[PDB]
Amino acid sequence: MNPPPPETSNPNKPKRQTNQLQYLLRVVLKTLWKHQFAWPFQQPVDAVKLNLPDYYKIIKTPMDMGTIKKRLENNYYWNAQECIQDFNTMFTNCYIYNKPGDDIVLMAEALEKLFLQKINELPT
Ligand SMILES: CCOc1cc(C2CCN(C)CC2)ccc1Nc1ncc2c(n1)N(Cc1ccccc1)[C@H](CC)C(=O)N2C
Repeated sequence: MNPPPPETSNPNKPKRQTNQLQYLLRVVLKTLWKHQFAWPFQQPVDAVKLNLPDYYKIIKTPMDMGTIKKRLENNYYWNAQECIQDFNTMFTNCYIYNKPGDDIVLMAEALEKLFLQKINELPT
């Protein structure tokens, strides 16, 4: 079975607007979402649909950009680092489940490089 998706909304968590969190949604998530390599990463891995019975045996910390978009837009994150960590988890999950030089790995690497170019310009 798939697990439930990660938590994305908690009314009890405190909420703040920051330049960094706005940039992570309006620039970083927007840019990666619209990339031609984004489609595998726009939603949780559906291991039932894809017939990957080992995916959630290997990947115990699932993450994806659909979840990251929800966390940003629901003010789930207090620290920009929480969001950056989730992007890193998503890329590393792909590197863990797959093998060096696989097509999906190259796609994740290209998205990670663009992520890093955008995080480079994270405002003060
Ligand atoms: C066979 C159909 O595959 C997909 C279709 C859609 C569509 C994309 C367009 N949207 C509008 C609707 C969902 C989204 C995602 C997938 N596939 C998919 N998602 C995530 C990953 C992924 N594949 N693969 C590639 C793979 C698939 C099958 C067997 C071996 C490796 C790997 C393993 C799950 C991966 O790491 N990711 C994140």
